[PDB]
Amino acid sequence: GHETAAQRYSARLLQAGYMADYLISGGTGYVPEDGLTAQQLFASADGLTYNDFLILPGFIDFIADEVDLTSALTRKITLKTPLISSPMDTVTEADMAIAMALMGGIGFIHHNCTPEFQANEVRKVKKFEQGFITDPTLKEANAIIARTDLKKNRDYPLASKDSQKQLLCGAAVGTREDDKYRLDLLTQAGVDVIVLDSSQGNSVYQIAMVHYIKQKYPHLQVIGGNVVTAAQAKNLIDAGVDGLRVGMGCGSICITQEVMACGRPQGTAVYKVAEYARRFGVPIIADGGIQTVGHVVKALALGASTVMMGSLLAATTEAPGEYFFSDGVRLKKYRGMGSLDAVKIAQGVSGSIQDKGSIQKFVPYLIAGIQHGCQDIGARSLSVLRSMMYSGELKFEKRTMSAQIEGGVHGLHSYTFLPFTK
Amino acid sequence: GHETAAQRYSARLLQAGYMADYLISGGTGYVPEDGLTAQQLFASADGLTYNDFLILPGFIDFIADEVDLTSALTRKITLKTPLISSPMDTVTEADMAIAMALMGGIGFIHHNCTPEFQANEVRKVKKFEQGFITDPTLKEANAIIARTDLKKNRDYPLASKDSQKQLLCGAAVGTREDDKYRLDLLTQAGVDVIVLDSSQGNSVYQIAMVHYIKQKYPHLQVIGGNVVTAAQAKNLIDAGVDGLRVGMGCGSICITQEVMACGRPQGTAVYKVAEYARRFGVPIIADGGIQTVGHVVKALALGASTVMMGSLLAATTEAPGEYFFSDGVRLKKYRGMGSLDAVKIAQGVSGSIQDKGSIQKFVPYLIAGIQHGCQDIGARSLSVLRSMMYSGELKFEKRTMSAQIEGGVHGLHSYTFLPFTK
Amino acid sequence: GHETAAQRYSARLLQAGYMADYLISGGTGYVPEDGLTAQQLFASADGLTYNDFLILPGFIDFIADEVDLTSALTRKITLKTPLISSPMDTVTEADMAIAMALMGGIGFIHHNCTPEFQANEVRKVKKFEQGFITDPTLKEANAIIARTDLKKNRDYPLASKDSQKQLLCGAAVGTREDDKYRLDLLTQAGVDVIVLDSSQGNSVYQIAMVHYIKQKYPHLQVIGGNVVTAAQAKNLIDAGVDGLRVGMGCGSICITQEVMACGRPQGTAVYKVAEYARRFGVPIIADGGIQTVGHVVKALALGASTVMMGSLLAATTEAPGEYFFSDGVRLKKYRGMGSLDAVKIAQGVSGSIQDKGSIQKFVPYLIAGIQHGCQDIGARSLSVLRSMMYSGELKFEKRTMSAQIEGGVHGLHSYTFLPFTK
Ligand SMILES: NC(=O)c1ccc[n+]([C@@H]2O[C@H](COP(=O)([O-])OP(=O)(O)OC[C@H]3O[C@@H](n4cnc5c(N)ncnc54)[C@H](O)[C@@H]3O)[C@@H](O)[C@H]2O)c1
Ligand SMILES: NC(=O)c1ccc[n+]([C@@H]2O[C@H](COP(=O)([O-])OP(=O)(O)OC[C@H]3O[C@@H](n4cnc5c(N)ncnc54)[C@H](O)[C@@H]3O)[C@@H](O)[C@H]2O)c1
Ligand SMILES: NC(=O)c1ccc[n+]([C@@H]2O[C@H](COP(=O)([O-])OP(=O)(O)OC[C@H]3O[C@@H](n4cnc5c(N)ncnc54)[C@H](O)[C@@H]3O)[C@@H](O)[C@H]2O)c1
Ligand SMILES: Nc1nc2c(ncn2[C@@H]2O[C@H](COP(=O)(O)OP(=O)(O)OP(=O)(O)O)[C@@H](O)[C@H]2O)c(=O)[nH]1
Ligand SMILES: Nc1nc2c(ncn2[C@@H]2O[C@H](COP(=O)(O)OP(=O)(O)OP(=O)(O)O)[C@@H](O)[C@H]2O)c(=O)[nH]1
Ligand SMILES: Nc1nc2c(ncn2[C@@H]2O[C@H](COP(=O)(O)OP(=O)(O)OP(=O)(O)O)[C@@H](O)[C@H]2O)c(=O)[nH]1
Ligand SMILES: Nc1nc2c(ncn2[C@@H]2O[C@H](COP(=O)(O)OP(=O)(O)OP(=O)(O)O)[C@@H](O)[C@H]2O)c(=O)[nH]1
Ligand SMILES: Nc1nc2c(ncn2[C@@H]2O[C@H](COP(=O)(O)OP(=O)(O)OP(=O)(O)O)[C@@H](O)[C@H]2O)c(=O)[nH]1
Ligand SMILES: Nc1nc2c(ncn2[C@@H]2O[C@H](COP(=O)(O)OP(=O)(O)OP(=O)(O)O)[C@@H](O)[C@H]2O)c(=O)[nH]1
Ligand SMILES: O=c1[nH]cnc2c1ncn2[C@@H]1O[C@H](COP(=O)(O)O)[C@@H](O)[C@H]1O
Ligand SMILES: O=c1[nH]cnc2c1ncn2[C@@H]1O[C@H](COP(=O)(O)O)[C@@H](O)[C@H]1O
Ligand SMILES: O=c1[nH]cnc2c1ncn2[C@@H]1O[C@H](COP(=O)(O)O)[C@@H](O)[C@H]1O
Repeated sequence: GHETAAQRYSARLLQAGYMADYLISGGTGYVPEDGLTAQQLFASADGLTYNDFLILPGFIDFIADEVDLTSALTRKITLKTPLISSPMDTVTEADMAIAMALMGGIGFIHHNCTPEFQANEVRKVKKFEQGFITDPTLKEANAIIARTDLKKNRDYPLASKDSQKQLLCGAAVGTREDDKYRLDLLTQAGVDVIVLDSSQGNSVYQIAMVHYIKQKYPHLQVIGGNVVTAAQAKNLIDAGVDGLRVGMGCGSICITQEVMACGRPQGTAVYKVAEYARRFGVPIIADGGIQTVGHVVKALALGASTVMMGSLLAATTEAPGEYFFSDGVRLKKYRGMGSLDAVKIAQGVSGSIQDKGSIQKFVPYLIAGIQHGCQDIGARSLSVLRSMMYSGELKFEKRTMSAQIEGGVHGLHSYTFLPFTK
Repeated sequence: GHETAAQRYSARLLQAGYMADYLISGGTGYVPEDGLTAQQLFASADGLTYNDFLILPGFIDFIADEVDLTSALTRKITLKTPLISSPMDTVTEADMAIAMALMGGIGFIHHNCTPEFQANEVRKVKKFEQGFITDPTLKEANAIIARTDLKKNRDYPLASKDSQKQLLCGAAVGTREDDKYRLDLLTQAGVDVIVLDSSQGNSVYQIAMVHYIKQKYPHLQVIGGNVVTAAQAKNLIDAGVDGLRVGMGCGSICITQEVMACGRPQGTAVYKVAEYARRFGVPIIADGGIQTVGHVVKALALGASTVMMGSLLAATTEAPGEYFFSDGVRLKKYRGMGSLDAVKIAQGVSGSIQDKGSIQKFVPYLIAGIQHGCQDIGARSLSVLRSMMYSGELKFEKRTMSAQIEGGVHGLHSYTFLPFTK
Repeated sequence: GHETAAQRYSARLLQAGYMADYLISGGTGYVPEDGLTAQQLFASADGLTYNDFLILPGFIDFIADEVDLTSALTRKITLKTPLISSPMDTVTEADMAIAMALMGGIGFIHHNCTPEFQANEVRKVKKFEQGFITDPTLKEANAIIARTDLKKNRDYPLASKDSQKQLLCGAAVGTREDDKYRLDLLTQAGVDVIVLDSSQGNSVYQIAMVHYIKQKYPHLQVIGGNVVTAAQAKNLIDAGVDGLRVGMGCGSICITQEVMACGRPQGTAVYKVAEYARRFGVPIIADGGIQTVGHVVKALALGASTVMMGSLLAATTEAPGEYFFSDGVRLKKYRGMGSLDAVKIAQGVSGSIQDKGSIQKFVPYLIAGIQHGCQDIGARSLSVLRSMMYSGELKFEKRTMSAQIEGGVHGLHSYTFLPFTK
């Protein structure tokens, strides 16, 4: 079980020079109560997003580099990094999925393509790094073996690998009858995990699909389609999903709230669905609305096990399509899967995003920002962070609008922002 | 009464393979409580508009195309679509009224014109589609009969018709003595329903008019002029109106709040007047402030039986007047009936709206968006939607300002929005 | 720090036969929230006594006999039992003080007597069990040594002893100038600890006395005379007391509330003064209003380190004075120190109490009742109990009057109560 700020502070005073105190409170230790708990924070029933609150700083007794980012993707899959690339056709094909797996996250390949194309993109990921090449003890390396996989293994210390030392790959499927043929090809191609990709996952079509998959492929991991209430999470956990995607109407390319009136503010949705799903041991993906490393840290602190990004990974070099320069700045398209670009009504807008270079120079920046966020909180790992949140030890503070203005840049005439140097 | 999400989910699990549970709860089923009810939502006494809240998603066991939109306009008139065109001189004359009646709603012809002109515009609507042409068993189709009316029937399966197979038409009148002569001509022209068109309907002039109409034309339907409180709704329901228009100071061309200090935020007004009016079996029109299909779904979920649009139908081809290209885009004028364009003080601003093409290519888009909004809620019809709201099954969530920013488009460089493809 | 119910339950499931769960919550474990915390309980600002609330049951993974009752009397004195006999002339002289010291608590000898008499009663306690009799390695047991003290050791394994193997004794003094000579005699007699014994301890007279004692006898332990607010506790902790007595106007012989309007309900007083005093490492004595072993457990759970009894120890055989049979039942007198039996106004009533036999057959009953109360809470010690209270793990429930009626004996015709059999 996790150690409280007072316990750590006492052990560190005790390692050094600088009875009734133990007998009185028995190692709980007086700390002045300040801020709110997640429970109090969300009792008000305002609709909070990530911008509406702050996390209060804690006690530091470690450096940032030693923060453990190990996360559950599902009941059975673990990642060394909490980051996931979204199953969108402007975000995740084999190159993005390979890159995310190498940096210790995972990518879900999109399904706005033919079944044979998606299965080939999955096979490209599973082929990229190899133990024994059986279709040309594994300790014999230092069927075929090649030193290039030892170089990959050296160069990428966090890489998400299966038992055969191949990269992990996810894929999307819908809830239509012809998705049964996709899933046959994807399970032949060696896919590790599935997302069912509904905008609203609490449906007979999705529940029938979850029961069909758990019957035909009982070793396959399945993640529930998008939910934002505990009542939706109940029926998918009772259908036997191994994880959930959380978020509806948030996400930068989205218009579903203004078209359909359904959705939820993403902070409350992540907190409420995670606080329900933990009772059954089910991990949460927080999906959409992630603009900054502070949104990743907030999503994780509210109980998300992993964070899924669309826009923040769009216009990296590994994202699908090509750059086009049109506005006098280097731009790549980013479309939304319910745009009419991707009666039928649009659920999303098709747009464009400025260039960010490679995933491999940008994900270690998100990792470093998550570690430094966890260090100022006093969390030695992400499991310790969620543990402190559920126990009340972690404190929160609501923001007014003037407070959010004050949390940005003020009356400078001009400024330059450089986020990271190397 | 309607069936609950747990009842529907249980029947669906029961149609298939996948005792104490029934004996304990009597089939109610456990659903984790999440969100607010309309009652809790409006207990806070903040002034909520449609932008200030969301509807939480439900349980889906049907496709969107089978959502029933049948609505009550008054105690005795039913429409197959909840949409009404507003009685403004830049919105509703015979062409708009014909188009709305044909797509399954109704139009109220404006009164900023002579009594003889308004009666001629009403007669143009009542003539457009005919059964027995008596002024050149009806199943004789397959005293004159024309096949063009059979074609009209074939092409418009939701047309709002009277017993004689003619389109429904509404008209406006004021509460002056000379409005008694208008109403003689309009009832000779065959008008089906009246609106009394006040800014503030709770007046002796209006109550005297409602009593005069119900005395002279006892078969005529009358809709009360604008109200925003239950105390105003009481005196008009007691005078014997068959419906109410709800909204004061909202509506895109309006300035009444800044000029007069009177009004109400339209969400609260629709909820509070509809909650009162249902006790007497009186339908509500939600009038003004409708910018999106999500505003229509929200207005209907709060208890409105029908929704009346000005701006959203302005600059369609059937809207009065001509296009004029002035700002480098095709524009039509949209004036507000208390603008000085239409001491005398302005209640509204005269302005301009961009072209949208025909009502007949734009109303099936609003219908499709209402159906998809009701599908994500779990409502098989609009009646079921309002039933779930009054019974607490439907849940709501308030939005902060950062939450409404998150419900729009985020840090895209640029975006294109196409609302519908066909 | 203490281990939580979820942590203990998980280790006990783990010792036996009957991953994402650890990665999600960091071992905190889901437990459904129920009841109130001490903080919430006292936020209401009602005046709660011990009868107004209950402690909610926890998780058991130990037997009662292994509950540790070790307690702090002051910053430097520890007792193996949390029970103290009150400094009243119908309760504590040498025989009661010897008996309490032998069963593992302590007695404070009363000051309603000459200084020489009080010093002789203190000397009688310090003489009773001896190590080296120097006024006729100590491992020499197996300058005089007697086997009777070895037998005393054998028979009383919880006796409160000093370094010289003598029983601990406390004494009372007032805050008058003539108490300076009294305290010189008590420190010659070998007293271990002092109580300053006031109705209202927050006075210049008591603060001047605390400063005088800490100057002249810097190794002597001093407990501050009675307080019921954090503002009173501040000035005595700042004067340098080593403990506080908490309670004003409670206590069975008391009338101070009806005479003076001052006091506090004893539950709130114990909670609020203990919550303040823990910030400085100062133990609390809960003083008066103890009628049942459940009052002792409640006082200790609210943050009291020890509990002081008057009435519950009155009319034991070791209590001062002689028995009488005036009402057919066997009785002793029990007087209150501000009664006029003990213009001047009474603060207390002089009365009578029924016989209970010896301290040595009645204190092991209070010990067994405290252990069984801590077992149902799931507290392995009193330190762990207070730790669970300050950390929110321990839950409370308020009682209505009908609830208190239901917590007693109901519609029986008659009943017999035997509290303990051996
Ligand atoms: N998370 C969001 O906020 C959000 C919102 C809108 C769209 N999207 C994305 O856009 C894409 C499309 O989402 P979607 O929800 O429109 O796809 P969808 O296929 O789940 O839903 C489209 C329609 O088809 C229906 N449907 C689904 N399976 C069916 C079946 N077997 N039989 C009959 N009807 C069936 C649905 O109920 C719905 O009316 C996905 O990539 C999704 O992630 C996401
Ligand atoms: N819903 C709104 O928020 C809103 C606000 C302002 C105007 N409007 C619209 O503008 C138009 C004008 O509305 P209006 O209310 O100003 O017109 P109105 O003629 O009803 O009211 C104008 C004034 O005349 C008075 N009046 C009405 N009947 C009278 C009678 N018989 N004898 C004496 N005085 C009488 C009214 O009390 C008011 O002082 C309408 O189309 C209306 O729908 C709407
Ligand atoms: N805890 C209670 O609820 C409570 C209430 C009343 C009495 N008592 C008990 O009864 C006994 C008497 O208590 P008490 O408070 O009346 O005794 P006390 O001597 O402390 O107070 C009596 C009066 O003398 C004053 N006084 C004290 N020291 C003084 C000094 N040096 N110079 C001048 N004035 C001084 C006090 O302020 C008060 O007015 C004690 O045993 C006490 O514990 C307890
Ligand atoms: N040789 C080989 N490599 C494979 C195959 N499938 C996957 N790989 C991967 O290909 C990667 C590249 O290895 P290299 O050492 O660069 O192979 P190479 O030098 O290009 O081999 P040549 O094609 O013979 O020139 C390794 O990480 C292998 O795991 C396969 O069928 N054959
Ligand atoms: N042939 C081959 N050997 C590998 C590969 N990955 C790891 N190994 C070897 O198998 C052993 C695995 O230990 P690690 O490399 O520490 O852990 P890992 O999880 O397998 O891989 P990394 O996450 O890349 O460190 C080492 O001897 C590796 O060199 C791979 O892709 N191909
Ligand atoms: N013929 C006729 N049609 C009417 C009259 N009043 C309304 N209508 C409508 O006119 C519509 C058009 O019918 P068409 O078949 O196009 O009539 P048409 O071919 O223009 O008739 P002609 O004028 O003889 O050329 C039908 O939907 C009728 O309901 C009327 O007095 N006479
Ligand atoms: N001459 C004529 N016959 C009609 C008209 N509308 C309906 N009918 C006929 O009268 C019957 C009505 O059929 P329906 O279409 O099912 O009922 P409806 O609601 O009036 O019309 P729809 O909206 O088209 O469904 C049918 O026998 C039609 O042929 C009309 O406008 N003109
Ligand atoms: N011998 C002795 N024992 C003392 C003295 N003060 C206290 N005691 C206690 O008295 C007890 C000794 O009891 P006994 O051995 O029976 O001595 P006694 O009570 O004097 O009985 P007799 O010797 O028979 O008169 C021990 O517990 C001592 O601690 C003292 O001055 N002398
Ligand atoms: N002569 C004498 N020896 C004692 C006395 N009390 C303890 N001792 C001795 O000193 C040691 C105390 O051991 P313990 O009995 O375990 O601990 P304690 O706190 O002193 O006393 P207990 O409560 O009996 O445990 C032992 O070696 C005893 O023999 C006493 O009262 N008189
Ligand atoms: O058309 C759409 N409408 C609504 N949400 C979408 C659509 N397409 C994708 N999404 C969601 O948007 C998320 C990306 O959000 P972003 O990272 O903030 O840009 C994805 O992971 C999907 O869950
Ligand atoms: O001059 C005016 N001032 C205030 N409200 C008006 C005026 N003229 C019309 N309205 C209202 O505005 C509604 C249209 O609102 P809109 O659809 O949001 O533009 C109409 O249906 C009337 O109820
Ligand atoms: O005369 C008095 N008036 C008020 N309180 C008293 C008086 N004498 C003693 N006390 C307090 O009463 C406590 C005993 O309470 P009891 O055990 O409930 O009877 C003592 O420990 C004192 O703190």
